[PDB]
Amino acid sequence: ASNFEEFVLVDNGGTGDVKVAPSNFANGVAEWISSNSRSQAYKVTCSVRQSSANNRKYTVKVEVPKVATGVELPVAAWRSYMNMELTIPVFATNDDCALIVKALQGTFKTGNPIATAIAANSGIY
Amino acid sequence: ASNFEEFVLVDNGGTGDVKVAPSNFANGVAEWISSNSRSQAYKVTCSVRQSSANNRKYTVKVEVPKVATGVELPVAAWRSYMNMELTIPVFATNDDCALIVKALQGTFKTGNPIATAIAANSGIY
Amino acid sequence: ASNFEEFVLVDNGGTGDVKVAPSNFANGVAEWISSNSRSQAYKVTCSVRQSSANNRKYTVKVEVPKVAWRSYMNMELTIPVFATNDDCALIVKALQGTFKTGNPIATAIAANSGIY
Amino acid sequence: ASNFEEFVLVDNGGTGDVKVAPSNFANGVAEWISSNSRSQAYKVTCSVRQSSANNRKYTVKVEVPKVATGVELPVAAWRSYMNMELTIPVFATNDDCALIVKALQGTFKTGNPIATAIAANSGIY
Amino acid sequence: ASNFEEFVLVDNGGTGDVKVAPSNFANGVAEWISSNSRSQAYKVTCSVRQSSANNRKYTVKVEVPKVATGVELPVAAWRSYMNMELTIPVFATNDDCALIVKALQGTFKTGNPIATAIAANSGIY
Amino acid sequence: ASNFEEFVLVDNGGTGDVKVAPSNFANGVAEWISSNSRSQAYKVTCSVRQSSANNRKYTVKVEVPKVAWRSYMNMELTIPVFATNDDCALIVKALQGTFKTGNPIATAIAANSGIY
Repeated sequence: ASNFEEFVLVDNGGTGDVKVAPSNFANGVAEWISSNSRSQAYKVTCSVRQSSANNRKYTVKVEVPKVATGVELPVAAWRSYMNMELTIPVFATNDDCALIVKALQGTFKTGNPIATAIAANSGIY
Repeated sequence: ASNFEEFVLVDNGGTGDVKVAPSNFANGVAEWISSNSRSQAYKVTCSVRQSSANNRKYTVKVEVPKVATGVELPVAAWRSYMNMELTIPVFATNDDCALIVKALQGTFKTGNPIATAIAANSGIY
Repeated sequence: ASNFEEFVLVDNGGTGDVKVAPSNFANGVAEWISSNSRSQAYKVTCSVRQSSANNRKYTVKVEVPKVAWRSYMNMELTIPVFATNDDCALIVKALQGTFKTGNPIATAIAANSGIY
Repeated sequence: ASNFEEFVLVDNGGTGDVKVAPSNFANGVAEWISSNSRSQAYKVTCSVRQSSANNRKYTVKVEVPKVATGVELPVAAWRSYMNMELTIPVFATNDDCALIVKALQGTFKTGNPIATAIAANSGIY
Repeated sequence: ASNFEEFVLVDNGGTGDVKVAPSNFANGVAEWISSNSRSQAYKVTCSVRQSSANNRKYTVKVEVPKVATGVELPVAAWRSYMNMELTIPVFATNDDCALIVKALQGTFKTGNPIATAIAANSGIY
Repeated sequence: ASNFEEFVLVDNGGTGDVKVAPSNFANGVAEWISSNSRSQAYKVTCSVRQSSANNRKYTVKVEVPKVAWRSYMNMELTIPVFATNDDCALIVKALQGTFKTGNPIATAIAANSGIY
């Protein structure tokens, strides 16, 4: 098998979906790039290295770009950078990992605080 | 209104769901804590500060604990720490933010690489 | 849940009760007051914060006025990290205890007296 | 004619109430404890002094212990400390006091926020 | 039970009102903004502190922006800053306040001098 | 035009209205007061002046008394030089907005409360 597949990063449901594909596997660093001009593409990198003698540490970066218009030459007016470090003890059962994943999914699920916050250029209140 | 509500962090659907609640709003730092012994609770913090003259920077931390057994005194055998920094230009329309959010949701949606990776104590392949 | 709600600070039965209400949440610090002038209002503030990496501190303050001045209450409740929900319940009951009408402390304060 | 009597500090119906009794009054600090060993006992101390020429300060402290199970030697795993300083102006009439008391009672009556929160390891929100 | 809701800051009938919503409450300063980008948004901040032992200070600030036409990148050409410090003695009753409010309202009601002048780039004469 | 005129500071309907009137113009600083003792008068002062070579500053102050003391309002409105008349109109509406009855700030102050 393989998990280094292509996948949908932005899900607008069949329409303007943003599929991102494998760019290259550098040094334990997976890279995904949406099609079209690299100059204006979403990017998602991920890599797991072993930190403490007791910890693995995933590192996921995400780059969302704003398609800049009125330049003729494709470029991004700007990009927002997501950048996270997940640490997980060696002692985690595959079952535990699942949990962890959910938690993430959770913090970001639409409707939830953090999620709604970001989506409104708003902090907490 | 208010977005500093209580919410489900782990969604097992009505059953063993992990609800986390507002602990306290420190210095622009929202804190959520699952009920029961703080010694063994999930924690989610979040805070937005203005970085560059052009950037806002959310910082979300998540702590998933492993309920340690055979101690009599509640404690965690260990905790996995999620920790992310999201940066977003001032120029983002509320519409843009939405997008960004999706992207996150995406990277972590079940079935997708990153997601499936973590959930298997596995890297990329 | 949601705790921030109007509640009765003084249970005078059903007539003259002192209901106190949400008034400010500045700095995740809950404030409640009576429907009076700030001068003549009952005030209740309450806030949690993890002090030691071993204990949490609830900090409650209640101000009581006298009309025709006010007395201050200031409590610091330290609760170890290990307290189960059930454990805390206990703790509460205890406060409840120390202050229930008819009990030394209660009766003491109420008579403007010390312990004899 | 004393007011320094034993009283139940933890009303549990009738089955296992934690009753507390006068133990010491040295240094003008009333002390009450439980029928347990000094190390495992609940403790309540109260005291009054005339701070300003206009006020009096009742100072009460309640120590709640968590009986450590499994050590043989009676002792507490940890203790929850309670500390209150009640400032009451001289001008107060007896009724005025009773009032304060009532309010005090109210503040922590079961079902009311403050009480509720403490009891669920959560902040007020 | 909040009082921190969105509200219309610029009543334009129904066709193009500038509505403003809660965005942040960090540091005890209520903030409300517009659905525009952070850079082009109207902003309203309010705060209260007990200055003297006899007074309270409401501090409100309104930022009004002039959407810059023709740059592509959303941004303000300039901003009109509004800054008020409302000192209200403790002894005030609720009605007393409402009054202040009324007066405040009056001061700037359309058709009344102060308002008129600002609105015609003239001094009072 | 001519702005300096008697106006209603407090619209209490039609009975008990607080009309305020021109009282002093010392230093091109407009003053208005109620028909009461200076102690018990409503006061409104207002003055413009070009601060930065880029902005103008209207400076309004309103004093409100309590009879049987007074609370002060102090506003500084900075308006860039480029504001068209229409632009300013907007600005005004905004103040109007921030303070209209039923709106957070308004309602907040009115309840002698903060934001919750």
